[PDB]
Amino acid sequence: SMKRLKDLREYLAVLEAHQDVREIDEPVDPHLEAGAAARWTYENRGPALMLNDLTGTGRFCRILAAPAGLSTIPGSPLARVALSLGLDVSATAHEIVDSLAAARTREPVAPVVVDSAPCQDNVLLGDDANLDRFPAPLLHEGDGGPYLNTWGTIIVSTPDGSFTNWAIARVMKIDGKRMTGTFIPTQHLGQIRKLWDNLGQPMPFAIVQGTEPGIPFVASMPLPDGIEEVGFLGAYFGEPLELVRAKTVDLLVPASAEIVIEGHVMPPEYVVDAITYRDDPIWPISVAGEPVDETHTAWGLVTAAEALALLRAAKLPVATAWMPFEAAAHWLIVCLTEDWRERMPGLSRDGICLRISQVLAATRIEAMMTRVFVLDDDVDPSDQTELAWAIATRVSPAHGRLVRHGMINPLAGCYSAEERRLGYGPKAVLNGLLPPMAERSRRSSFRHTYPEPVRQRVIELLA
Amino acid sequence: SMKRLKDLREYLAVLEAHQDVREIDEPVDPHLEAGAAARWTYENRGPALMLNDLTGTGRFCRILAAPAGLSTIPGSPLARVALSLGLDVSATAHEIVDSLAAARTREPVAPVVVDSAPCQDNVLLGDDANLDRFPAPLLHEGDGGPYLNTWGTIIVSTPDGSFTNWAIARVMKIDGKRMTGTFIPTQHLGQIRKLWDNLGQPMPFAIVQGTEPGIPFVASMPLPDGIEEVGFLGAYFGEPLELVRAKTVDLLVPASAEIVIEGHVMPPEYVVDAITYRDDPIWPISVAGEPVDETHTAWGLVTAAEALALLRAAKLPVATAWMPFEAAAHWLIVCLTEDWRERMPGLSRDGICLRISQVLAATRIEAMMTRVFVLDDDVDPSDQTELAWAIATRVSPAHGRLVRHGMINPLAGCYSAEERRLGYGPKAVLNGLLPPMAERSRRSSFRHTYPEPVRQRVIELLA
Amino acid sequence: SMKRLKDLREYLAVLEAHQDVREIDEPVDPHLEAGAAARWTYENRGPALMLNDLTGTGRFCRILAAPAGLSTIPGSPLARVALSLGLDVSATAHEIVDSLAAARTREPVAPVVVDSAPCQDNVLLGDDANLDRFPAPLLHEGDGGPYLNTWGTIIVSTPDGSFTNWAIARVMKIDGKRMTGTFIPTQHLGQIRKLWDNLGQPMPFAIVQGTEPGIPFVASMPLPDGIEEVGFLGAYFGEPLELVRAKTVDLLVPASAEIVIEGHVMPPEYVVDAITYRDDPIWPISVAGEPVDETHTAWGLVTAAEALALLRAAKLPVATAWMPFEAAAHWLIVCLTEDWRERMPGLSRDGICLRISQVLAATRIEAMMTRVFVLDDDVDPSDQTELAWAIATRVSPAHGRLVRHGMINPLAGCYSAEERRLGYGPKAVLNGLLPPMAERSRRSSFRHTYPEPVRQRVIELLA
Amino acid sequence: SMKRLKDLREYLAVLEAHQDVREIDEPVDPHLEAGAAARWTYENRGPALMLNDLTGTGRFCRILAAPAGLSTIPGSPLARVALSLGLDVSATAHEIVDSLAAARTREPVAPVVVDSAPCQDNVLLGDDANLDRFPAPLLHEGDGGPYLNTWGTIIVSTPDGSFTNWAIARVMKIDGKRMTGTFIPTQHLGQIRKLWDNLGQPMPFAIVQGTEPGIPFVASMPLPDGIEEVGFLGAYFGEPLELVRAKTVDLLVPASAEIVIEGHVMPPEYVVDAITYRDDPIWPISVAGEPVDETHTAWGLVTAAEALALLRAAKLPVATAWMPFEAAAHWLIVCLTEDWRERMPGLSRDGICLRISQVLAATRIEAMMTRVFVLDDDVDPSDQTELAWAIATRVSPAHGRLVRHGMINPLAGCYSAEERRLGYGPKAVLNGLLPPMAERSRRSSFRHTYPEPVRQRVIELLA
Ligand SMILES: Cc1cc2nc3c(=O)[nH]c(=O)nc-3n(C[C@H](O)[C@H](O)[C@H](O)COP(=O)(O)O)c2cc1C
Ligand SMILES: Cc1cc2nc3c(=O)[nH]c(=O)nc-3n(C[C@H](O)[C@H](O)[C@H](O)COP(=O)(O)O)c2cc1C
Ligand SMILES: Cc1cc2nc3c(=O)[nH]c(=O)nc-3n(C[C@H](O)[C@H](O)[C@H](O)COP(=O)(O)O)c2cc1C
Ligand SMILES: Cc1cc2nc3c(=O)[nH]c(=O)nc-3n(C[C@H](O)[C@H](O)[C@H](O)COP(=O)(O)O)c2cc1C
Ligand SMILES: [Mn+2]
Ligand SMILES: [Mn+2]
Ligand SMILES: [Mn+2]
Ligand SMILES: [Mn+2]
Repeated sequence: SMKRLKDLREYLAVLEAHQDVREIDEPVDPHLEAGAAARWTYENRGPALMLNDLTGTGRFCRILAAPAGLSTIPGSPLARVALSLGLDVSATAHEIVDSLAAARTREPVAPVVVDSAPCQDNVLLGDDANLDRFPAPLLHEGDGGPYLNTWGTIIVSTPDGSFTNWAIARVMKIDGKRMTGTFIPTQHLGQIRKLWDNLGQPMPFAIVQGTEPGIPFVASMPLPDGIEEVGFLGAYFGEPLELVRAKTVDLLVPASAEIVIEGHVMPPEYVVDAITYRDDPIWPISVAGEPVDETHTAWGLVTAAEALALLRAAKLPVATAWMPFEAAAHWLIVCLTEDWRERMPGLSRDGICLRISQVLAATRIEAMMTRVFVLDDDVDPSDQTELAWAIATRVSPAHGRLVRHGMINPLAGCYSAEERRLGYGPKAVLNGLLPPMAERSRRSSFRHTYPEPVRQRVIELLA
Repeated sequence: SMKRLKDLREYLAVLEAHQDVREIDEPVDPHLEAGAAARWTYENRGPALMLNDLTGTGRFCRILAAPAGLSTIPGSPLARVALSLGLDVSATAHEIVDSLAAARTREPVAPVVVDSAPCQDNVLLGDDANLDRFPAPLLHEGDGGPYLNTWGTIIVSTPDGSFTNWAIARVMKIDGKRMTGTFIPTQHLGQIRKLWDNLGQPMPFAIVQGTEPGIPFVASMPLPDGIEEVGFLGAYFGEPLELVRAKTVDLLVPASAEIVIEGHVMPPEYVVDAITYRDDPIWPISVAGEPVDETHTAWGLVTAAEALALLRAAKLPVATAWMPFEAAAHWLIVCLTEDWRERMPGLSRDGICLRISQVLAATRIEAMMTRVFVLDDDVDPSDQTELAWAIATRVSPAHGRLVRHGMINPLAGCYSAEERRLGYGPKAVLNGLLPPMAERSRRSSFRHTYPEPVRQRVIELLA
Repeated sequence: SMKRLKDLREYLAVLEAHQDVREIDEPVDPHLEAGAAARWTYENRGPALMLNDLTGTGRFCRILAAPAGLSTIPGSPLARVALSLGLDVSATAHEIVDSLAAARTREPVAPVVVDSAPCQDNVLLGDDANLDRFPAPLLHEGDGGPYLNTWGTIIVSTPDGSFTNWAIARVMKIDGKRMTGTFIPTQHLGQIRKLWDNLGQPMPFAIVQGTEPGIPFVASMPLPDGIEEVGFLGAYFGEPLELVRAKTVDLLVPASAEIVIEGHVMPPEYVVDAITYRDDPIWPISVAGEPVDETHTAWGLVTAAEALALLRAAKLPVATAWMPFEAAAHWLIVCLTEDWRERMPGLSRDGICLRISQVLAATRIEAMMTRVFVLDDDVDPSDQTELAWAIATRVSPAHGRLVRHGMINPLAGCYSAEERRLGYGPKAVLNGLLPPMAERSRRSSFRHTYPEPVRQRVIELLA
Repeated sequence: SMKRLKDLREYLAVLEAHQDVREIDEPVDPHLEAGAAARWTYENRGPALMLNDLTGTGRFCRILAAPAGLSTIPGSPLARVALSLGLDVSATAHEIVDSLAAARTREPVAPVVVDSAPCQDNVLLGDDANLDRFPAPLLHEGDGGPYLNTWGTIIVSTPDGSFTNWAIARVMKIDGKRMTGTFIPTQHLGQIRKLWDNLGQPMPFAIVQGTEPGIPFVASMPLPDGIEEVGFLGAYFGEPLELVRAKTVDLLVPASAEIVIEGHVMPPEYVVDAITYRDDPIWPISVAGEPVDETHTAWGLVTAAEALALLRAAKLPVATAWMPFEAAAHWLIVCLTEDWRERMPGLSRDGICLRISQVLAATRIEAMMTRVFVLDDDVDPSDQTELAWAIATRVSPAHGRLVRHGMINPLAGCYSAEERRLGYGPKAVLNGLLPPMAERSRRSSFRHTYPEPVRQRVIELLA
């Protein structure tokens, strides 16, 4: 019973119905103002913004800010994430990660190729395919230049055409025909590029902006080597994604795109050969920084869903997994089922944390996990207060800590300059599991400490 | 320029003007319902409750629930704390702890004795002084009996009459004439009681309920041995507190009280000799449990103010100190001034954390501090999200941790059964200080990453 | 200027000249007595033993116990190791590991094939090739059966015949024609065996006993994948090793052997097809246990030499490396040169320990290192007392510890049952490096604290 | 059945009978040579030295070097300690500490005052009482001046004359009439001196050299406040010590002394008022530095005996305690009895280490213990090799460590400059206890792994 939104226009019409998108008709400068407007929106939990008029390009190309920021919908802060993933506006943190992890146990669904798509209604080729026709937002004061890709998907195939990877990575503008980005060897973009460099040939690419809202979530997901994002998207929604042939390169791109940038990566510079776009195009942006933005609501969230799927595939009794937004995607919380001891009869609390550390260490997400807290499932790790309370009251100030040293996230802040320079530092697994305890010995709150007739009577007097 | 509220009636009239107190006219049972109503209020950030009609005693004695819970006043969650301490309704976490710590550098102000007070308008003596005339609330399902004192102040003097201690401690009802409580040797009540036991004489006492709202905050404050709470209250408000002579014991009690219970502690049982009360008495309660209640807003908060004063008296450059409510008064956050290196030229980051640990370890609050995080003052430790972000991004997963073993808080949850039974366990000091860094290299947010004209322009478009 | 001993007879004639081998003419039972005689010898630093008469087989096959135990030679406890490696009887711990590590920088020297060898003077084929003709020592009370290989070398080749591995592993007797051993996947024997199992063919093998004394040291050495022990032995001694063709299998074996057991490993059982031996054969044994035996003098020592070579190949300024015998080959000591800061200008003490941990973690010896201590080279890590003094006085009781979790040595004792069962546990790197300090501020001894004329004068009065 | 040696002449006659003292008749310079001769002796395990002829004072006053260094007596390295404490020349480490700890459970024995003593055969008063008559040894190149007291005992009484403390502390010569030393407030000399400073009066003192050999051991012992060393010595030997009245001060001094220096400590300088000595006086020295000297054989050893007595007084099942000489008196080893679980039924291994840490932390020796290792009593902590093997194989590389921060030993080397400057740093308790295990699963050696008839048979063949 999924409610898949098929393009960005549908996504925006749903947000508009819930009063969660605002149109700005006054001119906004892509030089710092658009980025500042996005930050204000994330930090104040404002509606997503449609910037209808940008200095330099006017009303030609709109900008969507905070596409998956925290929502204004009352009682539903995850509504943009939930709607993007075809779920109810009020889907909980656990329902979201559980729906993604459930799709990892399903067979991939091959996409379908359509003859035409709105993303090719306007086609710019040759000298007309120039990025100077579109906004070039300078998102933060100290950036090296305009970041053209922050929320769009980069599409590349291996030379044999047997495998296609979709990924979100930052791409900076050099000039009207050229862009650049960093190609990390631990990422699938970098791995695929090394195959094109070995054959001494430019790698064809496509960057798509403003696709259906579910695509950037799966493009940020650290799926295993050899699992295509498009097949996973298909298994997740229970139907094939519709793709259209790119105009100047042998690649298939989402037919739901607002804009398609096509070209080749030279031996690392992206060279633009064609730009295609649908009428009145919308270019979404994501302005990374402190909590809470799409680094947290999309990347950290889909990473938690992948961790949940990997831990369950190792037969661990994991109720849920979550990357708390307030910890800026530095932490993973792993919650065990109440009956984990019945399910894993041979391990102590320390033993199951050792096992979790061993399983996570064998995966491609292990370097991101600066800290993993292992807790009981009477804690909602998406509830900031309950999570902080559980860590303070259940994790020993000294013991129950398992430290591993190895590869680290170079963007994580909790490392010394020497650890960053070596790319070698500590990652911890912290044990916050309790011994077997009665509910009333580990809780003291309205829901957990009073009989149902007493709570009912209080609710009738006060609610 | 203090705005001291002189009794509970004034406090309640101020909360009523800000729509932060609600009257419940339907009957409420002191058997679990009153406690459940208090928990619902804390956990939902509801108005303080005036329970006007209690099963068993009717409308005789009202109950005030959540006297200093988080406020409903828009943008002012600490308003009940701020008003209780004579400050503006919108006083910040830092203004509150700074006002308390500033009073620790001032000379005590002796109280004044008045001939009469509303708290003695009604006097019950002999067989009439029976607690069965007042509500006996069973605050939580598993409690040993009714907790008569949770927010009132216990008053005792040393045998020589040279020193008087005011403290909040829990007192349980045994029957109509007798109550009990635990007398901890590390607390001033217990220390004073041991002096009365050495002379083989019953210790006279008084318990006051519903005094002016500033008294329970100073009665929860862990002031040094030999500093009277009444003298500190006087220095804090800049004027003498008015006291009245108790009717059957040689003690002075706050003239602002709603109820006064007088008696002697026998060799530990409290025996009631007299009960005095003002017309239409109000008996406030505090229902301890998970965050956020007065364990956090009063006890942890005044403990943070005492830590701030002790650290500043040791000439440490401490900007602020705070006990985060979400960590259930298990954690202390110490924020250093931006120029701490200029103020302490001979210490590294590790060195200043060593010094903080050494100073705190010599004080009477050291056993409460399961964790102390040392951070820079660009972090507001009362902001849940910014605090969690600073810890995740600035505290190493492995290093910068100073562990001390010793006396522990027996109520803290993060200890093993063996550590609790021995009263011996770990307490940590964690270093989250940064090396010297430019604002734009340690922050990425609206306020810190954009020029003032860009922010102004965004505020005019969106706010 | 090597002094290579070409067979076991030469090795024994050299030990006899230094009164470091004793002949036992009384009968000794291979059932526990031979093993007990070996343990007494290791633990009392006795001469190596030649057991001339064994219960069951008489004077047919002699047994050599403690072949490389600590020596009785005055002032030369490492003499058996030094002589085995072609060095002077008085070669120091550092000269030994440095000579082995220097050979890792040299090109391999291919062996030479000889037409005949003393190891084939007697040939047993078919039903005559029966292990019941030779001693079957039960080395420890609780062993599963007789350990036939403890100091001999197992020789196997890959199916293509392109690579030959020589290794010491324990082999237990089942009966007269069959033996067994554990084939670990991290070891080259196990890796080569998996290639024979994939082709569905029995793996040919040879076990050689009593070769020239340098071979078991290189057969215990954890050389990288693809480096043949025979080529390394050749580079080490500066000349080709002489090999002879095995009688029933297509393998080349050391011509210096006392006994050659040939056969095939079935899908894990070793099946004996031929036994060849020189007149009056000697079967050496190694009886593993507490310090000090060949587990320590050979395996831990050659592992320290390989660590020294790997650290120097990563351009680290390592003066020496050593596995202290008293720590039962659980610890590695890494000593940095006095001018390491001049050689590595960009790292602090913590930084260089991080780098050492990172380099060691990428090697095949990392799981053996339960602890690595990083020290200055004013400490001789082969001097028990000076080493214990340096650790106690230079390693912080709390900080300077880098913990990594991963694969562990299943035979190491410092792990819990859960860590052993998972094969996952902690390994530490401890920083004992000093800040820049004058000799007289870090030492207080005869050699370091008195002027040369004062020491000379004292030596003339006392020595 | 004690064999108490009543003076230094008897001690030296016993060492001479065991060929453990050597006379040097050639002249030796007290400027560095005597100290260098002492260091050579400790480090080479040489006989104690009698320096019969010193440059500057000739044959007047002899010097005894290495009075309690490791002995040359075959198989009896602790013989100087054992003889000093009235025990058999072959008394083990455990017999020594057990004999000292047993005396802590006995009532003190008051001394007896004798009318005359050999230490007053020669009396120097007034201007004749000049230290320039005796050697002034410069013990190490960088010392501030000559150390006149290194092995003698400082005697002081409280102003009321109710308590007398005997202690070894270093005393440096200023000139012929004046000396100086540091008066630490945690030591009994410093505490007693503060009482004399409060009354504004010079503290009378006496320094005795060359007393009976048991006195410097008890003078180095950190006995509790209010326990006199003389009473303990009396309880230890089972008889009263004989004291003689000092000539110019109201103090009692050992009648067995070689030299007595009397005077007053001025407001810290020692001023000499009288020197008394027996014919042909001997002035013993102790030259502190690296292991092994009297810092280790006396101070660390008697500290281990006091720890054993304190742990047993807290009803802990401690088999033995020892301060390993190789760890330079930085470490304490605590060995529990094999049946400790039967004796302490309610604690886990971690629990008993917590308890040991808690008990030790309440004592006056806690700051000296940089590390405490808790082990089973199948380990002899005085056996260097077995101790290193037990720590390497039984202490986890990561867990089982209890860190406490507090007062530290300013002379300990394992602290940073900031920890030393603050006098605040880490002290650890490490858990090396095993779970219940069969002897053959935790040992592998001659004594533990072979049946008694097999060992007997091997001993008859080899010993
Ligand atoms: C807003 C946003 C921006 C991102 N930017 C980057 C980036 O510049 N580089 C990068 O390596 N990963 C970035 N990621 C994370 C990757 O998309 C993620 O690691 C993904 O799994 C990569 O695809 P792959 O698993 O096929 O290699 C970003 C994610 C989000 C949501
Ligand atoms: C709601 C509330 C209840 C409290 N209950 C107790 C209690 O039962 N026992 C206790 O020792 N401290 C309790 N405290 C903390 C003490 O009031 C606090 O330690 C105070 O400083 C004690 O007074 P003293 O410093 O004069 O010893 C409570 C505090 C609050 C705010
Ligand atoms: C006395 C002795 C016995 C040994 N027994 C074993 C054994 O049974 N199994 C094992 O894996 N390694 C054992 N080793 C260690 C291996 O020989 C060593 O890991 C060697 O490097 C293996 O050869 P490879 O590096 O070619 O895999 C022993 C070493 C010595 C000196
Ligand atoms: C060779 C030697 C020299 C010593 N020198 C000193 C010293 O200079 N200062 C000191 O405080 N303790 C020194 N000690 C240790 C003290 O004697 C020891 O702490 C003793 O218990 C002090 O006496 P008290 O317990 O009565 O205070 C020395 C011990 C020995 C054996
Ligand atoms: Mn991918
Ligand atoms: Mn008080
Ligand atoms: Mn090999
Ligand atoms: Mn004393």
